[PDB]
Amino acid sequence: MTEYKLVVVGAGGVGKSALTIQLIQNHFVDEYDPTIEDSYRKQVVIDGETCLLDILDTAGQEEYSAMRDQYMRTGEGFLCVFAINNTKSFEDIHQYREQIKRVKDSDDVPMVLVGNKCDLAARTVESRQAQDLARSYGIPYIETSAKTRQGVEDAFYTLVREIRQH
Amino acid sequence: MTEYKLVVVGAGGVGKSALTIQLIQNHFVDEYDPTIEDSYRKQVVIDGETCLLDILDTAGQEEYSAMRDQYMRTGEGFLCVFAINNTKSFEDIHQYREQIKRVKDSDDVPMVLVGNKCDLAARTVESRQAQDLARSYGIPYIETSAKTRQGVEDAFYTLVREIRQH
Ligand SMILES: Nc1nc2c(ncn2[C@@H]2O[C@H](COP(=O)(O)OP(=O)(O)NP(=O)(O)O)[C@@H](O)[C@H]2O)c(=O)[nH]1
Ligand SMILES: Nc1nc2c(ncn2[C@@H]2O[C@H](COP(=O)(O)OP(=O)(O)NP(=O)(O)O)[C@@H](O)[C@H]2O)c(=O)[nH]1
Ligand SMILES: [Mg+2]
Ligand SMILES: [Mg+2]
Repeated sequence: MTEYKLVVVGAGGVGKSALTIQLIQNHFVDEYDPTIEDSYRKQVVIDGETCLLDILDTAGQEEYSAMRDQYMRTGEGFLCVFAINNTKSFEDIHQYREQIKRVKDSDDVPMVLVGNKCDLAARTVESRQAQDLARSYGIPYIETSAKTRQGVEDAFYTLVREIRQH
Repeated sequence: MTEYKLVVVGAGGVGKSALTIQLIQNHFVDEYDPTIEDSYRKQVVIDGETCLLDILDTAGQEEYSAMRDQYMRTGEGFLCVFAINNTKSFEDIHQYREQIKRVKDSDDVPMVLVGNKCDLAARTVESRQAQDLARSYGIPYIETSAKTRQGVEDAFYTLVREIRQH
């Protein structure tokens, strides 16, 4: 069957693991548990197509650095995740974007910009500024909450549809 | 606030009204009630943007004909709906597509192809053939059921994101 190799990237603590576990296992994890590298494989049906989601959940820390090159080369699409209450994670998106473009030798890679933790009232990144950034990259912007499950299937399925139209 | 002028088109009986009422009023209508023309206006928040959805629900019958030109000219994005158990509704998509391109003087209009009634086991249009058609148009393909609410928010919100990136 068709397999889609998705990679979730972004700064430490933005909720990359919580979004992936909400999608795969249907629950919100709320504890401190830094990722090294986890993969999840799940057979699903998306718009009637039977497929397998092979998802790589990555570390937010640069002990990795050029160690990111390997997984970026094999990833077909990327969720670029920041937290709406963390301005530094939003500014860090530019560095993941440029690294992915450089390892894949391409200016248009299937990618979705995801603003997570949208359940929080202490917002520091306005949706309008993230939407402007996404518009300049030519990619979709989706807001999510791994805590309420808002936007979670939407972010992953929009990324599968982006790979489909590449 | 930002307003998005969406138009739902497709052959008679494919579920254009049932998809729109599931989104606006949260229930599945199951009765015979042919549309002449209905509009629905709803303030919503999509990816943190406060906006108003102005949705026009149209007639599946050609007593309309060139009477479609007016609403197609004012629509910013279109959901093109067929039913997965009705082959003629699928083939009719080409005629709505070409009319919209002709009235808007454009080869790329914000549009989503929606295969509705995906809860039914008596399928006559394979997802793969609809996905191929959507790929040739350069637009997203989404399967929906107004009966279970699967895919309903996804189809309308993907169309708002398509207007956003035009
Ligand atoms: N309120 C709220 N908290 C969230 C959300 N997503 C994640 N969190 C919380 O934020 C913390 C970090 O989440 P985690 O998934 O571990 O982040 P990560 O990006 O995977 N971290 P790392 O890069 O080190 O692997 C946890 O306490 C988690 O519960 C969300 O949508 N809402
Ligand atoms: N099982 C199933 N039936 C559906 C679905 N959507 C619509 N229907 C049914 O199909 C019939 C027609 O739906 P309706 O919304 O009136 O279609 P329409 O496209 O709006 N017709 P018209 O163009 O004449 O205005 C109704 O009996 C409705 O309940 C669906 O997803 N699943
Ligand atoms: Mg993690
Ligand atoms: Mg109707």
